[PDB]
Amino acid sequence: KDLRSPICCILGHVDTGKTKLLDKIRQTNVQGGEAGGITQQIGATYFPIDAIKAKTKVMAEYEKQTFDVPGLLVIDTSLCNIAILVIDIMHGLEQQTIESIKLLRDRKAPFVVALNKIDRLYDWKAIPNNSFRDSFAKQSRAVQEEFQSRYSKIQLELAEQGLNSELYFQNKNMSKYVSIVPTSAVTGEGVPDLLWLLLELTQKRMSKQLMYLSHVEATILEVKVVEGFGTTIDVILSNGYLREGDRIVLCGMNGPIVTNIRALLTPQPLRELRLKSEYVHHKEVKAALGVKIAANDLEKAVSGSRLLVVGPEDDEDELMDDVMDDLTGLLDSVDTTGKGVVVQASTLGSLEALLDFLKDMKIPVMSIGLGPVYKRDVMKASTMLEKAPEYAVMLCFDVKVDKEAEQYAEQEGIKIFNADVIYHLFDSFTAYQEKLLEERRKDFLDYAIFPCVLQTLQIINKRGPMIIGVDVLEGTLRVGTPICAVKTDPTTKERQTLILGKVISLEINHQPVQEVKKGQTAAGVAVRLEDPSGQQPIWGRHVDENDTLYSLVSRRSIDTLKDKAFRDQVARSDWLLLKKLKVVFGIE
Repeated sequence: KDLRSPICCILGHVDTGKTKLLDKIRQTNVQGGEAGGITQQIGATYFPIDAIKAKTKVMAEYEKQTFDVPGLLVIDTSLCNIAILVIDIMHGLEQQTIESIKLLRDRKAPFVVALNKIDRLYDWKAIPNNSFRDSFAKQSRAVQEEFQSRYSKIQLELAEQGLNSELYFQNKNMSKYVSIVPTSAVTGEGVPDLLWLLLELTQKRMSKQLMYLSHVEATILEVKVVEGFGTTIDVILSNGYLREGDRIVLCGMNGPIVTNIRALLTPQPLRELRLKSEYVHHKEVKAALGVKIAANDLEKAVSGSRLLVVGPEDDEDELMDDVMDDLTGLLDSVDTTGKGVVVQASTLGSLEALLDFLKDMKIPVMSIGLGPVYKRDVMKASTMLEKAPEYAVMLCFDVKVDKEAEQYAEQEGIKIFNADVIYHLFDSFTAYQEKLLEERRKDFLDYAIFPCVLQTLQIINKRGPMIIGVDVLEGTLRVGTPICAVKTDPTTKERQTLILGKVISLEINHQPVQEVKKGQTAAGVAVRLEDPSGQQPIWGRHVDENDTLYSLVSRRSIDTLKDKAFRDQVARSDWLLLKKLKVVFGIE
């Protein structure tokens, strides 16, 4: 079959040696020879299949060699056919590695582990650019022992993340279990193994996805101003052809963009000057490669967008909506019932990450946007100055705030969070959010109410103190929880809350307990109530066995649960139950 080059994406923190590794992978030098024609493309490194043959020849000692693809495309960092996750063998799994994993697990992206820094093993004797198994067999038992120890431990850490993993040459299910390749960015050892392994995971196992199509599949990786071309887009082309003159369609920061390709540019191999970039122009390019596109009207292009070519039979305005679906999807996250915070980002990826980060922090999003922040955008935020000032906030990632807009912001006191790095923004905002919750909380007697719904099985003591036997229908019942009924006053047709009091104590089979959840018991729970402020409703007269009871929850009580010390212990079911109780209590 006719296949294009597999696209590989490499992830890791700088500290793992990730960038050193990539640079080692690129170099021309190998054992007795040179790897020829490795080219820097736009936002990617291209390895022609012959360069790959040269870099993996040493692998002929351990494996059958086949070459069914034209080459291999690597992106530094699902458009990726395969991801390479670099882990430091001397550190093991760290927090960021855990995050990259969940990310890959969520997106169903296949990946391999590069177990980097084996040169740091004590007494390691390097053979430059060798295969792993060859150098390894030449090492002392001490070196071998240290490797086994640190490797076996990382294997267990990966198992903790729900990943079954194995050294690649011992992997009995390469399509399921994660293959581990030991490497060294310093010596080049294991690089032949990694490249070999990437072919073995793509050529046949993913050939269907590598089948060269005529239909254009392209993705904008970066939006960049270039001397002489104005604003260009760096794209990865994964299927089809791009040609000068092609009418392209992409997502912009103010709706779809239609234009025509003016130039198709790749780096000039040998530049006369170090600060004057220039490019080879091409009439056409074939998947798969990284290529820069020049064209009018790209000034508002957004990184992360798909790029489509309007064909003969294709409708233009139809394809314009198609490319807006990715953002449209992200719009589904915004608050429909009123408003929350304003979010602005540089790319579709960074926006999705911010939304997701705000989602699990349970912070509502009023509005979303891409690119530079203007007066208009901060003016959207000013509509929260009256309602909830806690959300008179903008969360910006990697975007310029206009001078006018910045000046308006402190004129009206709107908080602007902005960062070039995702984590600093994430942390600095979580920092500010953690200040606000400490300030506000000291206003009511009980901080954080957990949600529950209760069915009264029997009244145990009518009053002084009211003690009720119940069945926990939903959620979790706790000591300190204020319990109530909700009943409609016939005279006014108004729904009223009838507070019975706060749980002093809980007993199951006459043995005390600190909390009871749905399913814990089937014997009933005796609930001892402390009187409330003002008159306790009278059993029979005001409240009886046919009334469903609820944790009394409030806007305030809900915000409190969004503190770090509660957020982790609130099951998903309890958040869902809280949403229902809002309707019971009339909380917007």
